[PDB]
Amino acid sequence: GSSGSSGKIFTCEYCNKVFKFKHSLQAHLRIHTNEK
Ligand SMILES: [Zn+2]
Repeated sequence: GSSGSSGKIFTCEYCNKVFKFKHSLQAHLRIHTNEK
């Protein structure tokens, strides 16, 4: 049996790291950007 699953990915515009789901990237952006 397979060790995991892959498909369409989501890429960080700041460090070029890739993720499997949109919310995984959007939460990673909080190290690169801020909000007030
Ligand atoms: Zn990043």
